[PDB]
Amino acid sequence: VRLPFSGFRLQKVLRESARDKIIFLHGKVEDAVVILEKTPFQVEQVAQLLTGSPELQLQFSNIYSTYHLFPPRQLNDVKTTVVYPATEKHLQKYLRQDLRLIRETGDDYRNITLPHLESQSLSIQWVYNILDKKAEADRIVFENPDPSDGFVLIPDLKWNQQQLDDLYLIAICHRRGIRSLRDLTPEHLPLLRNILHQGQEAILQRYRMKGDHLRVYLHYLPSYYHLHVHFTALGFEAPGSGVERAHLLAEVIENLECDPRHYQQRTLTFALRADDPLLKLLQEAQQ
Amino acid sequence: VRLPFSGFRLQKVLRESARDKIIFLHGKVNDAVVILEKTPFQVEQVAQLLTGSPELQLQFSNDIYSTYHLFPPRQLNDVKTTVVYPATEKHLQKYLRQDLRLIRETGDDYRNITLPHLESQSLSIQWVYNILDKKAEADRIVFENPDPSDGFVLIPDLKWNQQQLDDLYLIAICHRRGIRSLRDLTPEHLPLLRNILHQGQEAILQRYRMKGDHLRVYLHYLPSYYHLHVHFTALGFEAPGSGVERAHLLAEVIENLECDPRHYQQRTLTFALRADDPLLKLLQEAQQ
Ligand SMILES: *S(=O)(=O)c1ccc(COc2cccc3nc(N)nc(N)c23)cc1
Repeated sequence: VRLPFSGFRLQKVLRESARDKIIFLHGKVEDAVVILEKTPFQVEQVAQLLTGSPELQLQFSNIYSTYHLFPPRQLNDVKTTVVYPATEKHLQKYLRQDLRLIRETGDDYRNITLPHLESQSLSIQWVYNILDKKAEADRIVFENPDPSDGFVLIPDLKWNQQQLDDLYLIAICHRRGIRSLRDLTPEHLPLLRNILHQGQEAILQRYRMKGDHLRVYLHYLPSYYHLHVHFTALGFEAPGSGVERAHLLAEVIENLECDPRHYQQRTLTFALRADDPLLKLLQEAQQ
Repeated sequence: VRLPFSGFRLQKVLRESARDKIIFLHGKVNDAVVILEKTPFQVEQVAQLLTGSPELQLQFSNDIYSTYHLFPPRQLNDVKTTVVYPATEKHLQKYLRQDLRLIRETGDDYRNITLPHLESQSLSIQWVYNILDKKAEADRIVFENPDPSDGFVLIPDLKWNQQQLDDLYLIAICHRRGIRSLRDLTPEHLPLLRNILHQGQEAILQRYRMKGDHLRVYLHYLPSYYHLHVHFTALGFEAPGSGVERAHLLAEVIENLECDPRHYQQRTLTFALRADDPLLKLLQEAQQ
């Protein structure tokens, strides 16, 4: 299959991680962002390769010997995400900037964060497309169609589905208007309970993965402002599973049962890119 | 050019890292360990490939977004192959990771199951005492508040080589004895916690010229040793332990104790345990 465009002219390498074996490239085609990621190893096809005669070229020796391996097509998979046409929100996002941590009080959110957010963030159209089945229908793992307490559990774009090691699914709620953790009140408890339980039971049916192998969380300062819950394999150090962003659903539910006004009043901690205008707005508000 | 042995029989997958695109395999030969790692991308070769006609297979398409499966030529298909032959059990022990299971411990679970289990296994924290009474690692103290109750000792963690700030990792050990974990914290510990957070950070700013907003300051629930200690790490340093299933931010810990005094005695804490952990079974059995 052909790319959604014709020809690529690299403009800038937005991000280049040697540790995560990923590259984010901005190119002119019109504007387009192409993400290439080396796929994780599949135990079966590797074990099968080592039992035979592989193509190796020695780098160095010792007991420690290093080689350069050239495996056949099957092992040569690369995850290719194409964003076309890509907006200025996309080009700024993927860029590597130093991060600074900020502690947002209930008043900081009301006065600084919420008005900034309302000034606008991103199009959520792809979310709507999933929810109204205009896209990815074939990939829905489970759906509770209830307009208020309902959701859609779909594997995330970031998971190639070839192995359970990096299992990553999202529960996207059917109800519109819940931007983040900050909009949550006790009226959202039946929705959240539905996600926690029905989302895990769906993973158990589909992937035979017990709930104690799952890390179920929300992100504070999410990438998109339509409530979504992450379901990640525990052995997977999922970028974003870190304490400065992740909030366990079970704990979110429990806090809400304890303190109804919790997420509206309490101070939330998150990181922001040094170049983020919101970071300055909060910094200035705090001094 | 070839292999140091003849034939491979995979017995056990020692370690996996789907984020690092690496695999650790123990296999029987002629005992050996083969490490396979996907090689990083080369901007040039990739840019050159996208300007032409690549072999792509669509996974799906949604709005402006679309995912594919790419099969590049030989030049992009390199895999780093480290071979350890012959292999011994201590290497098999340093290279094998245990399967983890998550558990949600209620206040009552801790009181009835966790605490009695902890008390059963007589664990020595003599090395901690040695630091505190300066019998060991005196030369490493970055900062010390000597107050017997509200005081602490700030020491760089031994894994941090101190040659760069990128992986800055310090630990504060409190002078006061008897605070095993997060579960022992009450509002009486607020002056100590406030000193650890504010003094610890001020010391890091003076010593390392690292502003507080570049620091992730946390506690571990189910710590490796049961004498209260807080971690001070560089924010850009993403290395497990900073994950939500274990880390608890000191600032948040303080705020919780200001709101709910009885918080850490009553509330349900979530953490992971190694599948072979006797405590994991004890909690599982208690819960059903
Ligand atoms: S990026 O290219 O890394 C990138 C951009 C946007 C998003 C938001 O997520 C999706 C966009 C479109 C479809 C989609 N479908 C599923 N199943 N899951 C997600 N997460 C997305 C992600 C990555």
